[PDB]
Amino acid sequence: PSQVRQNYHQDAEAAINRQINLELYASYVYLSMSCYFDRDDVALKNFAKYFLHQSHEEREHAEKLMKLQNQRGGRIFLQDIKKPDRDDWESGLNAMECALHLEKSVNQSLLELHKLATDKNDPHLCDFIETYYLSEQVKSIKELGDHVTNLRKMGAPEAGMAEYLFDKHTLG
Amino acid sequence: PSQVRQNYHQDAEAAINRQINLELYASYVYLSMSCYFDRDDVALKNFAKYFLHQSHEEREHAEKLMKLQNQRGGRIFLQDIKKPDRDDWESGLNAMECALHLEKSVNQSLLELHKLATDKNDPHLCDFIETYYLSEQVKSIKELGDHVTNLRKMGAPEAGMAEYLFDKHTLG
Amino acid sequence: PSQVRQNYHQDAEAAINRQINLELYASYVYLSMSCYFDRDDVALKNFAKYFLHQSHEEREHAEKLMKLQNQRGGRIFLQDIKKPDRDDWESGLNAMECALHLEKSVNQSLLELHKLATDKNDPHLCDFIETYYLSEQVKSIKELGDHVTNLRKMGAPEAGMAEYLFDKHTLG
Amino acid sequence: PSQVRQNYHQDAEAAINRQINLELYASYVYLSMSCYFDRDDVALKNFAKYFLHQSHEEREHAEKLMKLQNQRGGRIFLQDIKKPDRDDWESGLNAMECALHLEKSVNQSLLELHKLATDKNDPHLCDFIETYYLSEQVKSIKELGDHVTNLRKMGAPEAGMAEYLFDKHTLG
Ligand SMILES: [Fe+3]
Ligand SMILES: [Zn+2]
Ligand SMILES: [Zn+2]
Ligand SMILES: [Zn+2]
Ligand SMILES: [Zn+2]
Repeated sequence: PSQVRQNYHQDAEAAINRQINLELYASYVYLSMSCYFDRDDVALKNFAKYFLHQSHEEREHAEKLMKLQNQRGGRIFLQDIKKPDRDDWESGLNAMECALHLEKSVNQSLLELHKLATDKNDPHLCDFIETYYLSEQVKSIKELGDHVTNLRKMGAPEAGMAEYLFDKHTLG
Repeated sequence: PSQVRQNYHQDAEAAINRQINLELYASYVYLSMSCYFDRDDVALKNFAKYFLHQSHEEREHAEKLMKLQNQRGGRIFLQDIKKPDRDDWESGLNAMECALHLEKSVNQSLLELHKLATDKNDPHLCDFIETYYLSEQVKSIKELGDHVTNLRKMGAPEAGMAEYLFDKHTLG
Repeated sequence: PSQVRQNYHQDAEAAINRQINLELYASYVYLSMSCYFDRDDVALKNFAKYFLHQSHEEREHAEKLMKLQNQRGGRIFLQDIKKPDRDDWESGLNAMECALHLEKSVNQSLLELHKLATDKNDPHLCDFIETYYLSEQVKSIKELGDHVTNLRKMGAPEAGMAEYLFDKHTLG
Repeated sequence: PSQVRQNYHQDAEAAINRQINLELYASYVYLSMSCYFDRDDVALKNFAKYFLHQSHEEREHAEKLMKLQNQRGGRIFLQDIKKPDRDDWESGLNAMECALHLEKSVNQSLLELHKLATDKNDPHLCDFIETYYLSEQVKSIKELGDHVTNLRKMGAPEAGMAEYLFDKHTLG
C-alpha cells in the first residue's frame, strides 16, 4: 500500500482508470472529426478548429485524472484506446450530433463515478468530480445542443450555405 | 402632509404609482423573453442579450419614477407584478412584435399621465415625463418597428436563416 | 424531452422554478426598503443605498437560477411576484431585522432544495447550490446579524443619533 | 420695441423682473445665514460654507434670468433688495427650516410665472423655467427637507452634539 493512501477504495481506483480510458477515447473521436473537416471535399476550417480544440481539452481532462490517481496513491493502468466508430462524419450537423451523444455518454460515466464515491464515503473524490468534471460537462452538452438547434433551423445539411455560414458566424 | 410637498395632486401620486407597476411589469416581460431565447431548442444568444438589456432598462425606468415620487413628497405604494402573458414566445419575430405592442402600451400610459399633469397644472411633472420617458419611448418604438420590418422581409420565422443572420448582423 | 436533459428530475425543475420566484420576491422586498429610506421624513441615504444593492444582488441570484434551468434543459415557468408585507418599514433597525428574517427564509428554501437534489442523486445541482447560494447566504445572514447587534447596542430606534451615525460609519 | 422682440408679453417681462428681485433677495438671506454660522458663539464652519454656496447659486439664478430678459428683448428694471427678516438665525435647525420655507416660496413664484407663460402662449419661456428653475427647486426643497429630518431626529437644537456631528458628517 502507498504511503499516501487514505480513504481510497480499490473500486474507486478501478473506476478512475476506466474514466481515463474514456477521456482518451473522446480525445481520439474529436481528432477523427477534426481531420474530416480538413478534407478538400469538406473544407470547413472552423469546424476542424473547433473539434481539434475539443480533442486537446479531453486530453487535459485525462491528464488531470491521472494526476488525481497519483495524488491519492492509486496506480494508473492504461488500456488500448479504441478507434472511433466512423472515419466519415457525413456533415457538420452529423458531427455535432455525434459529439452531443459522446458528451452525454461521458457525463453518464462521471455520474456513475460520483455515485460510487458517495457510496464509499470518499468526499475528496466527490468534490474533485463536481469541481472539475460535472460543471464542465453540463456547459459542453448545452453548447452542442445550441449548435445542433441552430444548424437544423438554418436547414443543414441540405442547405449548402447553412454549414458555410455557421462556420463563419458561430465558429469563426 | 410631507414637508417637501408643493403642487403635487393626489391623482398624480396615484398615477405615478400605477406607472411604477407598469415599468416593473415590462421589466418582467422582457426577462421572460430573454430566458426563452436561452433555451437549447431556440438558442439565439443575441436575442437573449437584447431582451435582457431591455429588462434592465425598464427596472431603471421604474426606479427613476420611485425617486420622483419621493422627491415630490408622494408615497410609493407597491402592488403585485403580474406574470407575463406567455412562457413560450414562438419566434424572434413574434417576440419583437410583442415587445412593440408592449412599448406602445407603456407609451399610451405615459401620454395619459402627461395629460393628467397638464390638467392639474404640474409643470415639473410634465417636464419630467417629456425629458426622461417620452423621447425614449418614441426611439424604442422606432427601433422595434425597424427590427420587425427587417425580420419579415428576410422571411422570418419560416426562413430558418433569417433569425440566425439577424441575430449576428443586427443584434451582434 | 430536451436534447440536453440528463439526470434532471421533474421535481428539481419544479423546485428551481419556486426558488426563482422567491429570489425575485426578495429583490422586490429590498427595493421597497430602499425607497422607504429615500423618503424626506426618513432620509437615510446609505441605508437606501445598502438595500438597493441587495435588491440588485437578488435579481442576479434569480437570473443565475434561470440560466441553470436552461442549461439543464428544464423550462422556466414564471409566476406573479407578490407585493411586500409592508410599505412603511418603521426604522433602520426594523428593516435590518426584517431583512435578517427574509434571508433566513431564503436560506431554508435552499436547504430544502439541496435535500431534494441529494435525494434525487443530482450532484451537479447540489454542487451549484453549495457553490453559488449557500456560502453567500451564510455570509449575508452574519452581516445582517452584526448590523442588528450594533444598532440595538447604540440604542436604535429611540436614540436619534444611533441610525444617523450607523448610516455614516458602518454603511458609508 | 426691441428689434429682437417676438412673442414676449409685457406681463411676462414684468414677472421676470419680479423674479430677478426674489432671486437676489434669496441670495441676501443665504449670505445673512452664512455669516451667522461664522460667529465665534455659533462656530459651525460647514453650515457657514453650505449657506455661502447657496448664496452664490442664487446670484447665478438671478444673472441667468437677466440674460433671458435681454435675449428676449425685454428691459431689466432693478428694485431695492430688502434686508432679511432676521440677523440671528438661532440654530442650525432653525436656519435649515427657514431655508426650506424660502425655497418653497421661490418655487411658488416660479409656478405662478410658468402659469403666466402658459396663458400667454410663450413656449420658449415655459421651457426655460422648466429646464433651469423647476427641476433645481424640487431638488433643493428635497435636500433641505432631508437635512431638517436628520437634525430633528438627532435631537437638534437641544442636543449639543447633534449640529456638531451634522456639520462634520452631512455638510463636511
Ligand atoms: Fe462620529
Ligand atoms: Zn472530458
Ligand atoms: Zn420604460
Ligand atoms: Zn438570494
Ligand atoms: Zn433660485
